[PDB]
Amino acid sequence: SEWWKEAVVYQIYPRSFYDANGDGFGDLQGVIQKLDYIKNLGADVIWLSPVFDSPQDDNGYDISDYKNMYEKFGTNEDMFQLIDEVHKRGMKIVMDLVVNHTSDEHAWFAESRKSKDNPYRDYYLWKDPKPDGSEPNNWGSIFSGSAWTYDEGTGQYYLHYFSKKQPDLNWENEAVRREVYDVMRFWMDRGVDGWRMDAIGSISKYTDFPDYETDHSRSYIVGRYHSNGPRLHEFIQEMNREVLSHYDCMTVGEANGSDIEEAKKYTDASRQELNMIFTFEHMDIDKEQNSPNGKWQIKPFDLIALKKTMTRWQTGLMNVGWNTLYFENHDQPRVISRWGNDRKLRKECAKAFATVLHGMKGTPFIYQGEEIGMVNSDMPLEMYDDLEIKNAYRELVVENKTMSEKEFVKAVMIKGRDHARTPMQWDAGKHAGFTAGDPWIPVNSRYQDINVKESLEDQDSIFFYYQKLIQLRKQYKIMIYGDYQLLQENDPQVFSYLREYRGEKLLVVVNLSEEKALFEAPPELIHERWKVLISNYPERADLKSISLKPYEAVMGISI
Ligand SMILES: [Ca+2]
Repeated sequence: SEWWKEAVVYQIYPRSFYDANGDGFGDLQGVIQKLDYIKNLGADVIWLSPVFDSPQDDNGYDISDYKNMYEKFGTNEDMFQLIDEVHKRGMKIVMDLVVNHTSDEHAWFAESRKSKDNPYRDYYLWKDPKPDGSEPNNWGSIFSGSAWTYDEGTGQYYLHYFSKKQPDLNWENEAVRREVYDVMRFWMDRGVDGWRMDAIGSISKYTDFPDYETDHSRSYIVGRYHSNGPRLHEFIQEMNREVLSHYDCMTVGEANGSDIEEAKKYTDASRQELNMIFTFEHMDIDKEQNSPNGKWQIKPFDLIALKKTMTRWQTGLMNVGWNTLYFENHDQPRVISRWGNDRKLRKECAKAFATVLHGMKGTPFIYQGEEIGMVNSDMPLEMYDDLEIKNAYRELVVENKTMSEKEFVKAVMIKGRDHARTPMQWDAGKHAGFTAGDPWIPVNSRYQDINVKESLEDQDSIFFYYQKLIQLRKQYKIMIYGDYQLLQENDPQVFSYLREYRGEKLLVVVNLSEEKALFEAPPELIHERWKVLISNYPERADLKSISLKPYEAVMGISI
């Protein structure tokens, strides 16, 4: 019944969504002007990536003021208008709560770093060097190198799981927890309907700061201590009591480090923590388990791995907790370029991934441009902006030489976060109609073929297929509330599953390959009668045997 169970969320990356004022940078009035597009697609919740003041070292995820906008986005007045405009359309708005860390340019850190007696000293995590001057331990940053940076003025290191310009907050300090709760109330009292909680898995530290054990492949290590800390769930339960229980809200945690048991801790309603989380396990199927090259040590797409991972999540949260459903966000490449065909079969592939995802139990998330089949960019490496890439090149290619330049370029072309961050493609005109000026990063060179304007003129578009999926969700309660059973589990091409609710069945059959495949219903389903709800090819309704063309996707309901 809860609105968030029945929602479809559209994720905006606002610097890349619409530039209303011509500076090349997407803005809050831009978002306003495109709200009717999102409403017409059908999404009823928007998640806005962070627009708070920030020096932009990590494109807004390094916050220097939680109570004001970054000037290129607009002012608080424009934010308040956006909240009001969202509400007027019967929609909800979720903001990005970034409270594992702040910018080093936040007033709190500028103060903390001055002296050991500063009142903000213990807002962050400061530790003495080892006796040889080296770092307190061997922990690494997610953006390469050490998780510790030295401050000459006070003789201590500070912790940062992310960039050196993202010092981690000290959640052991009650003053810090109180500062966070007051930020949350400020915005929720002003109409924000919930939060996406950035790196929420990291807020509790192992306060002994133990070294990782090692066998020798790397100097700095990112591992189990970087998430799922001993006080994590205590802190989120306190957040619930102090803040979330006082509002009609939605929460989604970006649960780095999460496995299915951790997800039950976050999401079981009886624990009074969060409503849902993002996991990375389905996004992690195409990296090697633990290479020094991390995410950049790529493996080919393995459908059986995807099936097994997603099924573990569907079954684990079937009757407790709640799933998020996503393949794209501002941190992930375009799924059709990563794992499918983004050329002659692009429309069929995009619709196929959409069908697998939207037929599951949980809340779907559509990332800007996914609904039109946006693709990875062919831009050269020198055009990429992401500090993750810049830092990984220097560590992996230049310094440690654990990847060649050619290997690393290839990996970036597949997984770079910037594939998600090139401007939204509105039309075929200059800069895809994203700006009249010069965009902050180039528009994908394929935009004249892939844009909203052409999609709305094509009844076979990916857009209309997404719009139909979202309508179907609203019409067929089985899509929200049904259980889940994987079918024909061993097929290396076909992802097929069944939902059941109140005597109805929903069969989802998707060929996630470029070659022909065959689905045969299991014996218990062979005498069912079906109506086809949606297909990405022209179709019929004898779903007991389906000869599947490349990327063919079908969803049928029992009648
Ligand atoms: Ca602008």
